[PDB]
Amino acid sequence: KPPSAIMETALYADDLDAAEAFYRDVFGLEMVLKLPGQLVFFKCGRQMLLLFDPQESSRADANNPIPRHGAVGQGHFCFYADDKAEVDEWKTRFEALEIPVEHYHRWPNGSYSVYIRDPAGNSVEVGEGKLWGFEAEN
Amino acid sequence: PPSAIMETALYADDLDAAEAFYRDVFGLEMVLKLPGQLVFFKCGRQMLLLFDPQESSRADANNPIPRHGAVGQGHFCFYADDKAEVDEWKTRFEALEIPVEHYHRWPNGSYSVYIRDPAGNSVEVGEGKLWGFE
Ligand SMILES: [Co+2]
Repeated sequence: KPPSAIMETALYADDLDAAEAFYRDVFGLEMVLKLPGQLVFFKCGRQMLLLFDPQESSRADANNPIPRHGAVGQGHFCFYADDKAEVDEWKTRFEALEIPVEHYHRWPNGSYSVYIRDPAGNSVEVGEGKLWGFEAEN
Repeated sequence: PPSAIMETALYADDLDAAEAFYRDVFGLEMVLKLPGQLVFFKCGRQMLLLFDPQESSRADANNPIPRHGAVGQGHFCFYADDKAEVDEWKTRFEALEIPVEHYHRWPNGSYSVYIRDPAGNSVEVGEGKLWGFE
């Protein structure tokens, strides 16, 4: 029996406030945990989007047994969309916010994706489940 | 808001060692593979994307897809029904002689296990009780 799902996705942002506002507003994500200058954790359906300041998640506290991590550079992750329409709605919401649409892509099977950057430069995508054969929610 | 997260990306220099790991240790189904470039696995309704950071960053060719690539140790977590499932994987890591970096009991009585994939990424397996997911 392999794992049934991915519960947490980690991204790193040196400016946590700019990242906290980006996801809170652009995507309306619920914020669950927040420790100033350290991290901001959002919930998305049954998954968690974890944003860490790479410098702190990297720091070794003697009483914190939690394994350390931290990456440098531009990350990537994709939000799920139910169809081209949801993808289109998101693309429009980005235009309405002055957020550049780095890319809009139609895949061989005819599915779509939209691409943007969060304040840290991470590649944030929105794609319909069709990209990987995930039947619509139902 | 988006109803879910579909893709999670990790980086690794040695893709074959990374593929072996996620395929044999976790039994994830491979969906896409481009030699020396990337390997994508399916996990439930999600996708774990493995990239060679150098190959994702490199200036195009005419790859319209945005560039990315991070160097360092990343992190992500697999979902587990309860403690029994967290424990099964813990036992499985030991059977595979993979060192268990950390076994943790959270304040609400939730459990997680931590190990490292070949690239150094912090790979976790925690129960949904952790964030209140029924
Ligand atoms: Co993509």
